[PDB]
Amino acid sequence: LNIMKVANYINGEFKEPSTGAFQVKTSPVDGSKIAEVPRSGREDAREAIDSAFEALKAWANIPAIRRAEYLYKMLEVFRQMKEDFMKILTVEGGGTYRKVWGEVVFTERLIQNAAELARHYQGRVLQSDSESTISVVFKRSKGVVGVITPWNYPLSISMKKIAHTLAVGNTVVYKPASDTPVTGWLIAQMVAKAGLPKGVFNLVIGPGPVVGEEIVTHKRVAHVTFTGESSTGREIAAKAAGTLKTVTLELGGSDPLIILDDVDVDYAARLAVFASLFHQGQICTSAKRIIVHKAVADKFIERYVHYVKMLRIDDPRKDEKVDLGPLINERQVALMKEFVDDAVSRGGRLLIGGRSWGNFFEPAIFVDVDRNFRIMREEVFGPVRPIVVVENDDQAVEVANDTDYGLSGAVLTNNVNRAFRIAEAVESGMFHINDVTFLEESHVPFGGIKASGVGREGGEWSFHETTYDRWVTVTLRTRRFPIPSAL
Amino acid sequence: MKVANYINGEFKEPSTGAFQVKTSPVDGSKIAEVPRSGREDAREAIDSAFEALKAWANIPAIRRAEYLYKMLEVFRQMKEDFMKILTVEGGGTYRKVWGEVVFTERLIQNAAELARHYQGRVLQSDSESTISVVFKRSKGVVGVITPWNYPLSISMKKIAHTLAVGNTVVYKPASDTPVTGWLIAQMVAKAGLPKGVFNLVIGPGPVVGEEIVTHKRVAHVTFTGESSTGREIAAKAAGTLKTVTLELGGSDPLIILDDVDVDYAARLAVFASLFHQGQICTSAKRIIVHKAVADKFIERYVHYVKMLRIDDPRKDEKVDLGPLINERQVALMKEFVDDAVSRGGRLLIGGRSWGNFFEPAIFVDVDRNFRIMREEVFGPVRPIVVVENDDQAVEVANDTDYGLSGAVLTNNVNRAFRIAEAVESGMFHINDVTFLEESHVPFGGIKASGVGREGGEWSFHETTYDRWVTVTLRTRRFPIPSAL
Amino acid sequence: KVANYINGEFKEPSTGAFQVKTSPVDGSKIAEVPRSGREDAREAIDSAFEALKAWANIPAIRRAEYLYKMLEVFRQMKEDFMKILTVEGGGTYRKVWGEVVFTERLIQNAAELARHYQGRVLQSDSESTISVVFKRSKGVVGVITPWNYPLSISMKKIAHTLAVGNTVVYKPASDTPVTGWLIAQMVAKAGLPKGVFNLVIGPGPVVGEEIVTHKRVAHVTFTGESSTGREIAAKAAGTLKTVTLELGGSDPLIILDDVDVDYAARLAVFASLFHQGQICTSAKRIIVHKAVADKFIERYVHYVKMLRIDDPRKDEKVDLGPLINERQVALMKEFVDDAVSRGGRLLIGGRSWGNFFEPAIFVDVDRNFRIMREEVFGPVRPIVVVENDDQAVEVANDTDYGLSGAVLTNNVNRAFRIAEAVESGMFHINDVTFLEESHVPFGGIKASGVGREGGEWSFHETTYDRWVTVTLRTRRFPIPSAL
Amino acid sequence: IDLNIMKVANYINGEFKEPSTGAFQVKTSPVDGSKIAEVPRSGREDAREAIDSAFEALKAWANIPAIRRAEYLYKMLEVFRQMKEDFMKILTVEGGGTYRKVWGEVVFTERLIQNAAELARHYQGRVLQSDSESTISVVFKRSKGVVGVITPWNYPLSISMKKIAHTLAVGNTVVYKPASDTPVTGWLIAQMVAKAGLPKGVFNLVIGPGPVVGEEIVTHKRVAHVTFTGESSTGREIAAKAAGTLKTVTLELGGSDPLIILDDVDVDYAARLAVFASLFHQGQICTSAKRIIVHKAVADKFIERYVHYVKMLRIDDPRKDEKVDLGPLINERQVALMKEFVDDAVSRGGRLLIGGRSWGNFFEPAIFVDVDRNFRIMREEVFGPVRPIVVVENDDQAVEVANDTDYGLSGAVLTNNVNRAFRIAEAVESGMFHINDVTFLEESHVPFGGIKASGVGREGGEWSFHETTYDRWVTVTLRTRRFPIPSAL
Repeated sequence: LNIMKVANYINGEFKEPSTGAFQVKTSPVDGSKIAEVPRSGREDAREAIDSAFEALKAWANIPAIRRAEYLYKMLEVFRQMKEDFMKILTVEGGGTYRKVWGEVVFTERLIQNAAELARHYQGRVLQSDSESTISVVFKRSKGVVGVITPWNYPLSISMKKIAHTLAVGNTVVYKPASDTPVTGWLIAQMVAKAGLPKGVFNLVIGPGPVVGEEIVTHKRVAHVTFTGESSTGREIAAKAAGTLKTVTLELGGSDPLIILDDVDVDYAARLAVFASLFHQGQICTSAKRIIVHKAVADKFIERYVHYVKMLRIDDPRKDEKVDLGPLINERQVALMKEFVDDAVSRGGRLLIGGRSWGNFFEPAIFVDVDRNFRIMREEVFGPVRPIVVVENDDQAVEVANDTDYGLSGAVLTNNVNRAFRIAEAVESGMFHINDVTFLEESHVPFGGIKASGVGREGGEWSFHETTYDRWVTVTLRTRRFPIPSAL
Repeated sequence: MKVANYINGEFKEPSTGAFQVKTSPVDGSKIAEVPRSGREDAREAIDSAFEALKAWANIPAIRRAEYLYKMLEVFRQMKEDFMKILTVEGGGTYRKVWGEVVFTERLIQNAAELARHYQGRVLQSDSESTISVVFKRSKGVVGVITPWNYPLSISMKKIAHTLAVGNTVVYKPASDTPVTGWLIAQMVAKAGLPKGVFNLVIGPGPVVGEEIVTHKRVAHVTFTGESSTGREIAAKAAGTLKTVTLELGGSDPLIILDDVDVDYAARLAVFASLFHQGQICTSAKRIIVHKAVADKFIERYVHYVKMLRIDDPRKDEKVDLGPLINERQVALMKEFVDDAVSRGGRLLIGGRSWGNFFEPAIFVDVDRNFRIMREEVFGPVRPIVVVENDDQAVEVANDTDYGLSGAVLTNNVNRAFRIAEAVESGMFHINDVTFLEESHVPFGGIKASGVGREGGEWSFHETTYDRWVTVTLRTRRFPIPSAL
Repeated sequence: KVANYINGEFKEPSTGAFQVKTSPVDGSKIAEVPRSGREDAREAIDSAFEALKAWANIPAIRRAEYLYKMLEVFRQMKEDFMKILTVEGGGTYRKVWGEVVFTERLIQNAAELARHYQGRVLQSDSESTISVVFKRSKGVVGVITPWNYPLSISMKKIAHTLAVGNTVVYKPASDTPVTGWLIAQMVAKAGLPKGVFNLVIGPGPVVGEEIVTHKRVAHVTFTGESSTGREIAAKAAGTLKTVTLELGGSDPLIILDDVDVDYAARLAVFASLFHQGQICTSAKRIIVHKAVADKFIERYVHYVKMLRIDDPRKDEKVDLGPLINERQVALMKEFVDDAVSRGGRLLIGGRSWGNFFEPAIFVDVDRNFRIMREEVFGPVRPIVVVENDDQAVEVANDTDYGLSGAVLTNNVNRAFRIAEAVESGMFHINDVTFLEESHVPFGGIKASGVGREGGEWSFHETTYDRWVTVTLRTRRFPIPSAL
Repeated sequence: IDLNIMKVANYINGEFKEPSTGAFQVKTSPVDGSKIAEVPRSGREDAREAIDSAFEALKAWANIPAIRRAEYLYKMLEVFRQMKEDFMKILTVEGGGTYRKVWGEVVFTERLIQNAAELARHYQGRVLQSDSESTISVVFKRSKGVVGVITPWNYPLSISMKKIAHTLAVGNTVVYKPASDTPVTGWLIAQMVAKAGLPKGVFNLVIGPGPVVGEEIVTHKRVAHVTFTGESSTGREIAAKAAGTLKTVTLELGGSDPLIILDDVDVDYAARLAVFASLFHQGQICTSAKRIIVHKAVADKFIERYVHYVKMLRIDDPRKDEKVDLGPLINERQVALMKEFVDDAVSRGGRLLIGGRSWGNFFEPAIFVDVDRNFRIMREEVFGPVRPIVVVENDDQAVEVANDTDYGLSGAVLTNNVNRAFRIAEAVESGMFHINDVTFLEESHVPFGGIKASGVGREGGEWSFHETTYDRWVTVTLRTRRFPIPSAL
């Protein structure tokens, strides 16, 4: 960064936006300058899309093993760049050492996963109901894929989409979140060093409503995979319809963490603190609504607050043991203030926390909450967390399902019957028994239901999203036809 | 004859009592009075499906299979009734509606056969002491919106497979084929499916359809119809983040190379391009012949076209072609003929029309600017284009916004596979018709022809979702608070 | 008077030899049945072989149709099958009802799946190459079955094997020939092409051995004793035919201290003693946590005492019929004799008269008891007390067998840890050891056999994969190098 | 490396060591009989020690996450890439392979190891629909246990590594006994595994006689599965011996593959393809084109071109340079057998078009026409460079000759006609089949294997996993119910 300018990566070349316009990226930690970055426009997006389109047929037609080879090369370059990624995830994104280390380790597994699976994505040989007929189904890549990503886990979320989409023979136009441009540029550095053919991967840094919208509305883009807010997702889905492009949407969550009366209460509290407050609660599968059985509610709350008190908030560059960094910007702090203020004025009891300074915001924990609190009705993408007390499992489920979202969820209990009945009844795309709500592996179907979006990503589920089935037959006998009937 | 909605286990009038009269495309005679439903009727059906959903989804698959096998039994008793309505309401010939009914029987059976066998996955976990599996869950209430050309088989493919995996259904048939829809509801009623699991609402697309597409308790919409309609449904669906399956028609190429049995190729081409008056999404709509056999192919093709018998499809079992579905279709076919003549096309045969009947109009001296090369021609007007080699055949084949199916006729294994690979379509057939279709294969298109696949387990993929579930068997330490 | 079914014709053995089958209930005559020999077996095999190409080559939908026809016929024949399963096999009403219901589902399951068995389209590592994998039927399949559940076991094998385009030579157990003949009646009425299914009734060492050793038989699927299975496996090697072997079990039922003890006892009694314990997946070794052992044993014996043993023909509520023959009674006495001599405590049972046997329950057993070391295919059951979960698993696995198994507990961690640790082909949490569905992989590990049967798993056993490629470009070859 | 810093030893429980008895044999080159190395002559004790070492390593290897095992295999891949030249040198001098043959085997071996690593994490079970209420029903995949791996001498590296890598990937442990004519290749494999640091006992190498070490592996009660490639007779004996403990087997037993050539081909190309397919590695390939079947309309021109290219083949010391076409057969016993085949064909009236001479272990390709079905070279697997050409009148005839064999491994047809290609493919009785390519096409992840006398099972990628794992049905029942006994209740 001290020797290179941040730039777009289009058709194998690093370069400025056509207008030359730029923005200054600052750190959420202390407001210091990180870099000037492109402020691209529609012409830049169009150039990337055309580059991706022109590269597509050669990239889709080579054998899978050759695409796997490029991905293994990418993996090798990533391993060399780990420290650079960690550094930027911390200073640009505000992530602690432990968070960004976790993100980089997972990203390494994601890239490897995509490389591993490329050669093995199979179609099907079918039984034909007709005689003398061969009937099979091939897998084909969709084409040019737009990749639009958020700021909270910008590396791992970007690379899950990019690596798997590339593995099955799509080409890519990537637009990172405006708050995390340097992470996207480092990804382009990685891809360039790995030597992928020009145009196969393109980076365009610029405003969502401009560059993103051009990607979503362009006729040469076949598919858009998007992670962000539910409202943005709805807009993208609607704009995508104009050219009938398919979409993958992961739109956040208000995941329930349900704690029953038979748990190890102290472990439950330790687990709950991690699940609800890691990365300052800025995780789509954060445990955003904690739901506790009344028989252990008092000890659980005391214990949860006890460990929350221990959380160390600081400049995440200071050392490896900082627990929480800042939120990404001042808008998030203002929003978390609204959440706290709304809860207090509604009669909610603030057990602990509530202070903020600059972009830093302390955990703010509430009890005595009801369903009309904003922190029960909206995704709270920050460290404000309600605890709800319930009398039985039926109530646990009612509260857990009383949300527009449906991403993940978890139950803690040692009873196999209660665990399975609750897992079945909770309306979520993912569910975890005796673990955190944000469990994620590189090759499992990650995604939600209801307002949390559509589709699944991870391993072959990513492949399902960015390929199509192609039924092909061969008929080995001639036959007579019904018209003209006179014959 | 009076026809009604079927909502929550009950046949009933629309809540406004409004009705309208349906006439035969064959002679204009009255057929039935059918509902003109409104949004309130749609909402009632939707609420009934929603209320029925939990009970229907949570019984074992084998029970839903049992209901589908019942439906199969009832359908078998209603075959002749379905055939008559498909002919008098839809204009189909005996041979056509017989085929549709036989295929429909297979579709219902296929859905029943597969219900118990739709599997999730057990995964390898990257973590110790973790069980990691993926369940299949039904999406919920599914809207089913269908066209008029093959109103029975298209409807039942969607309805039977959607029900099989534990979805409930709100069904709105095309306005030109309401009685077929009503008969479907009769069959379901007699199979005794629980109230609200299946609902029929007959009404205008822009009113009843739009309510289905925009309602927040509908989880998915599967649609077959025009690409323009599909695009608008997709846009409306976005508001509540419901998913869609869209089959939006085609302009399929039929490619004929120089090594064929030319007479056979002509016979095959006539059937593929003009069955059901070409009113088929996978009709062979653009015929592409190699120069070396073109003259002989064209002569033979027109020869067999000339032999086609056009008549009242009620008359006997050997009528080849019936009428088009309405006068709007006839007017559109005239636009296509008008455009082709004005651009220098040579009208080898056909073009005569009377009432809703139309004699297949065949053109040569065609180029890429003709409307019949640029648009889906959902009727009996067909271009034959001559190409000099396989590269050109492929160039012409792909020079379309559509991408549903396609076919190549040749005995050469290399040319067959190379062409199949290069043609941009969701489906492709070597040495057969463009409209090949089986009950359990992935049917659907690319480009403007739509999104998703239907048929057997592919239908299940469309109307279920994956649900990752884990069990962790060991406790561990967490990274925050670090002071711990 | 029953007969063979060979190449579409019901006929008597070549020799005309026959023998008289009697009821295990009272020794009365049931029927005269064939005593077939080698040449009868060879005739059946040749018929199946000649029918094979035409049967394998029709579209799957045609075979499904025949199976749906067989389902129709079976539905009409339910009462006949139930009658014969009771009087020939000694089964109670409730047992043979269960068997007939499951058999209906088995036939249906095979018909449902016939059209849907898929191969794979692969990615090629080479340019211009199409690479796919087809499924092909193995060919003529020998089916050799036991006497305990002669209908459902036979029909699971027969229906699924037919579905994917194999032809069948079927030799039922000598103690249950009439059931096999009724199966042949059903297939004849369903009108399957001649030679596609064949029945030969005769002695295992004669008819069975010819099936197992014949050139034109491609596969044998066998259910019976481990010793017989080992013999069949050895004989099969001569012609390189594949086998499926289901060889019984000594399944553990593990009961932990957090259960509903009364419910566990009720479950245990059903699991361990239904059909007089003559089930491959019977709960044959009951393993109970010390904290609930006293109460469990008390309630278990209480329910055992309530079992009504009688002529199974009398009415629909007889709990237990007789064992299949005198040999079984004699073996059960050997098991009782050994347990007593080693210090076992006989809590109840042991009485026997004719082929009837009152369930003998032992405590104070150790690992050297024959009823802990061998499959006890009858109503003699040990209960073992353990101090903790590690010991429960140790005892559960201390067996040559590995078919099924079960744990009763409400603790999710304990249930899963034990499920993982027990060495068996199948396992069930909070249910009986002998759970079985038509479409699940049924089979064991260790001495319990090889392969899996049920739905598509049956299809895997009696088909093979066939890799086919098409190469669409020419290339240069490395020899001769000078070229 | 140097054949004379070579000692060759067993590899058991993480250590390289001598056989229990100290017994050894001398491995000589087929090229000139030169000494390559003293190698172990192990006995049953060494086999038992290896088996006990694998058994004791099993639980910890099977229980770690698949990703751990994949990591070990990726490490093996890294080490293999460093040893490529060493493997090529030993395949040539020990096995008689030409440069081009051993380069191909080493390239394929690299892909095989990588393939096994790639697939480890992705072998899935199934979640099922239960017919019962309140029941969860799933199927897990579990490794079989200790796996015996017994291999041949013709492609000793790639065949061994296909078996070893995939078997290790899904959590089995391995006892490996290489062919006695290719021990140094097996030792280099153990060196690779050792340098990759796999846990002790997970992989073991025992070098010794098949009827001693091999039979102990096949009969031992703690061995769960044997995967074997060799002669059909050996295979039959192994299958019989394995029955004693009910262990399962994978058997790839050779072939007599048909190469069918129709009248519409490019005849010159068909001849070039046929030469490569029928004679590469001196025809010592299980999927060699061993019976050439040609349509009478192109038979004369095909035979002339085929014999022309055969005559062009350069036979020489494979160590000489990179463009040698054919090396020696593996030993003098193979030359003697090929001589029997030639003599039997001459004596029966066969027309010897070219070749049939031999010197040392080098055998000159012998091509016959005017044969019939009673010729040994039509009735037996001819694992060497003696090849019959049969002329047929039509496709029905082509298929009848192609199927007139006890074997059924692979097959190929050359034609540009799609109907003839597909009809012939469907009709030929083989486990594998290739339209317009060589009979011995092989990829790392496809199901390789035969039918009839050619064996049982499939190896390659997920198909190797199917062979060395079992399905395990597990249920959870979430409701109590009433039971039918005691009925009084």
